[PDB]
Amino acid sequence: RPPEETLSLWKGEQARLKARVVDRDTEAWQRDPSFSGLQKVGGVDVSFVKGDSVRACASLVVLSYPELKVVYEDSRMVGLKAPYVSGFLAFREVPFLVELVQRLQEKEPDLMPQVVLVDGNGVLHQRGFGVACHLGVLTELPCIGVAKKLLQVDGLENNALHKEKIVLLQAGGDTFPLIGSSGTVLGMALRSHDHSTKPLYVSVGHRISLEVAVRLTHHCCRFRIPEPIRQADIRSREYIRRTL
Ligand SMILES: [Mn+2]
Ligand SMILES: [Mn+2]
Repeated sequence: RPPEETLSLWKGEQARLKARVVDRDTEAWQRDPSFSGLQKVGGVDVSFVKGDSVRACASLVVLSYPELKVVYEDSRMVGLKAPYVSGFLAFREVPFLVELVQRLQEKEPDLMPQVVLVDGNGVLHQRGFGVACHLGVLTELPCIGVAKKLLQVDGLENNALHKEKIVLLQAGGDTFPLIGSSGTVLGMALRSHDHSTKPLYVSVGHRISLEVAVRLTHHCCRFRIPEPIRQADIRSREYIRRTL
């Protein structure tokens, strides 16, 4: 676990970049009732090795929309430089994802995604600047944060009341808002699939509104996990498994 000097630097870096986050729609396809004009959706993930604190595999996929077929994949082995500390996930993962986006620009610039689904939160975060905001600000791409568990910040808890609301979600697309103690909506719990009970936690990363982000996340869900994140997850784990 890092020294305080490193944590301060990281908090200071998060506060500096937070000023560049845009939490409204800035792309024409976002204001369209069926997202007409959206053709390419990105997904990123990093997989790790059970006995290894140094090596990891980072993946970027691009999928066509709305067919959700993989049209681009880049999976590469990387050397970790920071351990996992909750609230500082970007400093473990985002440097490698930025490089993957730069590599896409050099190899297949016409397949640059119009929005990236990130495994982890955006503005639903201890300091309002999670890994999905961090990636968005560093690449300037629109980003959505999709987390598989609830980050307990600003009075949010996975308590008895919270689980009552999860029971109330009955079908894919059903949602309920995640309200901070300041009264502000930090994200949405989303039941992504008809045949899944555990919701997703969706928040704004960059250059997108929450309502658009929730609706797009739902439209990418063949299973519980949205297909761009699901394919990056499957492919980066396969790469590690085959070289292990
Ligand atoms: Mn991940
Ligand atoms: Mn994963």
